[PDB]
Amino acid sequence: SIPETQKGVIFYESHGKLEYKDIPVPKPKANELLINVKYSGVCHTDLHAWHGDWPLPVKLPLVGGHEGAGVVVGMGENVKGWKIGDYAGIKWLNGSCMACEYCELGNESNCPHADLSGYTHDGSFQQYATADAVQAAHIPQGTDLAQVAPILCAGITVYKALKSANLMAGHWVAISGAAGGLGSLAVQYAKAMGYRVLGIDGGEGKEELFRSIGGEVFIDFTKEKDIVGAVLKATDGGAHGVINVSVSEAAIEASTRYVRANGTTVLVGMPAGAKCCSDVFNQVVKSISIVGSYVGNRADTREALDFFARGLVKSPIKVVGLSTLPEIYEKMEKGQIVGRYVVDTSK
Amino acid sequence: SIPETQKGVIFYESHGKLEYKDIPVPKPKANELLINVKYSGVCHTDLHAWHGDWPLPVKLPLVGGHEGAGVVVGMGENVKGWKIGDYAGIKWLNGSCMACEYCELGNESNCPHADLSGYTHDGSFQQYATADAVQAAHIPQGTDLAQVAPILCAGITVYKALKSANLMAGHWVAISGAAGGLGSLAVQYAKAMGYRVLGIDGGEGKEELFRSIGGEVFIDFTKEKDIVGAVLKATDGGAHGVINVSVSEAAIEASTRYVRANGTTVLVGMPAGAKCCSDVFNQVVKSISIVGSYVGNRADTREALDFFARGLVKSPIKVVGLSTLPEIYEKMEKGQIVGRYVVDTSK
Amino acid sequence: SIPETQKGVIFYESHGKLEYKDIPVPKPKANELLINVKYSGVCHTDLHAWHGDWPLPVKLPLVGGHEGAGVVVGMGENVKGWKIGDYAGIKWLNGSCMACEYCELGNESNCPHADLSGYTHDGSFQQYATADAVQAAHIPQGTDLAQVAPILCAGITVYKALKSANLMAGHWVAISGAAGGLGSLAVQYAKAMGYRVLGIDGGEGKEELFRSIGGEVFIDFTKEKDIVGAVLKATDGGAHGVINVSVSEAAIEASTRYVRANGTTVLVGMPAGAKCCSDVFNQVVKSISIVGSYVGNRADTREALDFFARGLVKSPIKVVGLSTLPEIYEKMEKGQIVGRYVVDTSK
Amino acid sequence: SIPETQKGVIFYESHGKLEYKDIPVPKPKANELLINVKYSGVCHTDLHAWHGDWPLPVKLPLVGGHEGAGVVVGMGENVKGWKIGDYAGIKWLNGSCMACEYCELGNESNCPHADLSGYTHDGSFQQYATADAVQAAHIPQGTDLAQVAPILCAGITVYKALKSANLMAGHWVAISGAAGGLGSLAVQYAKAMGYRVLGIDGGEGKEELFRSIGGEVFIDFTKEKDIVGAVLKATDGGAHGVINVSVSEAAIEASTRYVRANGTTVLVGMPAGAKCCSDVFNQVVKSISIVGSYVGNRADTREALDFFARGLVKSPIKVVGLSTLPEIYEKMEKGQIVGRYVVDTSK
Ligand SMILES: [Zn+2]
Ligand SMILES: [Zn+2]
Ligand SMILES: [Zn+2]
Ligand SMILES: [Zn+2]
Ligand SMILES: [Zn+2]
Ligand SMILES: [Zn+2]
Repeated sequence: SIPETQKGVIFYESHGKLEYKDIPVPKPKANELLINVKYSGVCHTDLHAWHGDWPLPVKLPLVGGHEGAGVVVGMGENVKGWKIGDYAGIKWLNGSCMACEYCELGNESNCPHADLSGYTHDGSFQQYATADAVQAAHIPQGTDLAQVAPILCAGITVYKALKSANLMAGHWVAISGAAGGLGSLAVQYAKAMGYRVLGIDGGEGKEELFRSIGGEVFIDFTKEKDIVGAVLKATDGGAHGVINVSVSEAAIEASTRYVRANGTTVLVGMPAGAKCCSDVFNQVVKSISIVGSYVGNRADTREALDFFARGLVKSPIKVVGLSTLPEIYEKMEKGQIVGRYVVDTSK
Repeated sequence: SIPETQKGVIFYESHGKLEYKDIPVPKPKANELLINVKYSGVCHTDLHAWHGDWPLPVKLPLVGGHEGAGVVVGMGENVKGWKIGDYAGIKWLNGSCMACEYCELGNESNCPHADLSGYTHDGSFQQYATADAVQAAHIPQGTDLAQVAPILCAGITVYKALKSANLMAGHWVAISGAAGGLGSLAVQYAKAMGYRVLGIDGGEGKEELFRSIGGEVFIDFTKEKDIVGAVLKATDGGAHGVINVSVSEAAIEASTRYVRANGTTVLVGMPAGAKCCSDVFNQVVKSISIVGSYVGNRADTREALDFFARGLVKSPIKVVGLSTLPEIYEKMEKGQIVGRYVVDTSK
Repeated sequence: SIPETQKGVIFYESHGKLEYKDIPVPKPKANELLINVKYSGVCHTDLHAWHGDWPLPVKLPLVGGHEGAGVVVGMGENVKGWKIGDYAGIKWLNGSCMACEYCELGNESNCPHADLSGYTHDGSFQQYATADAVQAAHIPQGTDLAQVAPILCAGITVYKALKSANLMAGHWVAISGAAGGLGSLAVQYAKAMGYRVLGIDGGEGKEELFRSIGGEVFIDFTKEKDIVGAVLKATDGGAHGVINVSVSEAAIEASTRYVRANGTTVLVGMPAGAKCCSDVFNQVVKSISIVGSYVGNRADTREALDFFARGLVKSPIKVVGLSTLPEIYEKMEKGQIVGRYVVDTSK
Repeated sequence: SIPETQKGVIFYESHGKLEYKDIPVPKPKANELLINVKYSGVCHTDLHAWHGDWPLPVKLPLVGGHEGAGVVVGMGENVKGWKIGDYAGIKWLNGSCMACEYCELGNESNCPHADLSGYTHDGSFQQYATADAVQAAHIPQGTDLAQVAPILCAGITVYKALKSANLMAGHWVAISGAAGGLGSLAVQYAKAMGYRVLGIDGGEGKEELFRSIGGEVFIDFTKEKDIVGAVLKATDGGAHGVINVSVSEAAIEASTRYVRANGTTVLVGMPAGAKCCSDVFNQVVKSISIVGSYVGNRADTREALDFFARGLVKSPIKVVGLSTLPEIYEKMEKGQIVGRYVVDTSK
């Protein structure tokens, strides 16, 4: 049943030729589950790990991927509440040390010794992948594993970002880039949380897509010359919360300007080198808070997946084979491929 | 009893010669109290009201001052819970429209129609001053009105700033400029709130004054070349909260680095023209929050004054007459003022 | 325009014959608005003000009523933020000091000197009624004043009760009596706040009504012998929050039993003489919290009325004349009334 | 060297003769540490496990004890974050599956398969004991293990109870039985958290011990006939929070009566069979919250032990050998035990 040989995309040298070759199957540890990855999502963090732009050293050779869904085919001799046949989801944090204030408090991502999938630990761009049982996401049975793969990163991130914004039901939330990949999920989650969504995006068929994902007010920045004034007129003042999915510095400056007094601006994107240069006087007088948000925790994962199971959050995805992931990586480096890409590891 | 003539410092033109001449005494309105200011504090905000640097227009001619304590000598025909002989304190916010969204949630400072003392309303650099009965602070009886004058602005500000850091008892709080005017009150309030104080100031007799105000760890920035390392070694892996009383850009830039993961940095000073240009990657990964803090509300006033009454907060002040304020303003513009200054309106 | 004679229901003696006679019109004070009540809601609290069951003494002769909507026809010489022609709503709290320790934190309903409508102050079972301008609710223009009258008490109460349960979006909330007058509004508000509603009521056409207002699971207590088991099975162990709109002791006991561990049970009804005798062991081991909720504050009023304006909360109610209120009171004392009753002060 | 034989107090039958005989030494599992218990605290929960009064079944034969401190002499092949020679503390909750609703949110005490020390798992009333490495408390090096043993249960309980009252620094906290074993630690922790302590205990030399622990006001219930009036006069009203360390019903009733409006009453004691029969009208009108608190989590343990290390919490204890525990149990059943008892496992 469990084979000795599998196949996956592995890069031996940083910024080398990503190769799809036969690799040895991993053996699970005492606290690890062996998961047969069925579908894996492709993210820009994968391109980052391939280049080596982030400060942490990358274990080489390594198979990338940090959003993979599959079936628990193997289990360690210490795993507690898992069974063979259960749906498991590999996330960015592939485990950490359960003995420090950070982890004990729930922020196990800020653990000094944290394992990351597709960076420090072999990821989900293969057929069989191992994962820490405690950090593995419990995907409900009867769910399409191709549609839940995109929510294993984007979904949890946007959900935790709204929780960090600290809004009440009936409050206005401005989402920059609301008709994009991370923006659409944000709009849906905010609508399911009881917030009034205001979307600022510009393009063809973007307004329609926003209104078809439960959109309230859409600001087209291509047809609007002043975005701050528009947001301040549509929300009887500023928006109580502003989720910044746009990495542009100009966008974040406008975000600090069109936020409501005593409001929160949440930063999600991480373009290494960017600076949120804003007027301190404005923030101090209007008592504005700028919060940075990273990956979500175990509880956040559970809650976001529950919304997906209820059927309030959806992601239109395009499924391709694992044998074509090299060319997908090249198009991702060229910045041309559009849409959430999910890779079938079977073919 | 209530005279018809009084004396105060009034400036007819912006940036003109401050004069000490006899002016008509104010008559109370329906919801206003007539207070006989006994002692008034001099702040750097008065120099700003004199120059016209801030954006709001100033009412001329006007008597400045926003921190004044005295006895209620007269009240209007609507004042509800005040009596003749009670001690009252005039603050920055001298009233607001109690009918809107902000004035109802407690943030009555963000009210569209707010009256500010020494800017839009006649202040307390006068013997008799009027104030809204709802925004006036209730100072307990038997208190020195000369020692409670400095706590009517600095005190409330630092207290709300330490309440905006979301800290728990036993947590580390770093205060930049801990041996200054605002920094000292901050240290005392944080010690009375159950926080471990770490002070970063440099000078002669500053370490001693910090250890004398219940200080726990002091970093001399004049004898230390790396402040971030020092803080991350003393406050274990960073300070849970950082109160920035220093207006220097370099200071706030270093503040965002010696903060613990998931911590908050509070901005109190407002040097119009300054910018907190920091790395976005760091804030998003460590999940740091930058919050701006302004003047406190009525509840905050009541709590801070209660600490002062218990006797856990003290301010060494120097008393001078009101006939000499015209020259104190010039020393304040030259930037030669060092300690807190309180003015006696009697002489 | 403002007449000298009006008509209203007044009772000279406690438990006397309610009469509909011509009474002098009230003259506004300095901080009070003169509202021409157009529609007024009848509550069970009016029967209590008529009997004298509650502990506070009633001002006689008095015109009852605490939920009335109308137009501002006159205002005092201190009112700030109101205009002639604006829609105003009289609530239970109709006066405060607004300068104490409970009036400065928002809990102005616990103020030592609080004025209550229909108890200590003349209420809204009158054509012209006066009210404090700071506590009066701002009803948006273009709204049916007959449908917003029931939401000026029931609505705010249920909303604050759902905000006191400390629930998150996607959490389970059990409402006892979900097909009643205070239960239906609760279901609607909880659905608009993002909570999953579970209703426990028994009768004919109640399950259907629950499915029309937006309820998820319905437990018929007449067809179910074990309600605790049913709730623990419909949810994944119990309901995160339980709103008790039923005044029965048995119901509140079963409520403490079918709550999730670390959950909150909110008490809204007040049958003087009732008791929640529950096992202390259970509450201490499962860390359950029993919170009591009273009338809402000004912020809560605004938020609840905003939901009503968006159109997510509705109340099926009729409109009987004020000349027939003397008989509605008798039907209310007999306990034979169905639905929410609204009285037209014009007829 | 780890021996093969040890000595401990084991009871084969429920309510049988506790014996001190040589028993086999436990072998650690994959995620468990082998601790050489040096000092162990005796609680009333041990007498409960001996009688079988609580509902859960006990694992016989069993060695009781839930508060034991010692050195890690052996660890499993999965333990991650511990070293040989580190000080470890065994608590009530040993270890549970970190995979459900209770573990992931921090409430790992409400887990379906939770292991309890001295009830379901062998406790610390022996020489060598095993414990889950994730639930074991990290005691700092250089600490007296005899003084930190009493703070491994009582301390954490009182700390979490004072954190469940939602109190601010400068607020009043009433502790019933402030001069007892669980009351003294409560007073000390509340003084270190910045709260004003009001103690209600009656006896000889109790007022002095309270004023020496850090208590502000003391109410002698033996010399006072009305306790509610006294607590309402000493706290300008009522206490913002009330920690009930007394198990009597009269005390808890008077507790709901002398709490401030919008305050919280925390229940810590668990006399199976008691009831807080209380008036519901009062709780609903004053918006009072009755919260139940159980054992603390990993984060709470860390924080409480940090206070003990700073030196702000102290417990006067009496050390006795383990060969005499068979008689201490009988004194505890007679209810004549005075002070906190700590047993030396060496003798
Ligand atoms: Zn990703
Ligand atoms: Zn760790
Ligand atoms: Zn100032
Ligand atoms: Zn306002
Ligand atoms: Zn009512
Ligand atoms: Zn114990």
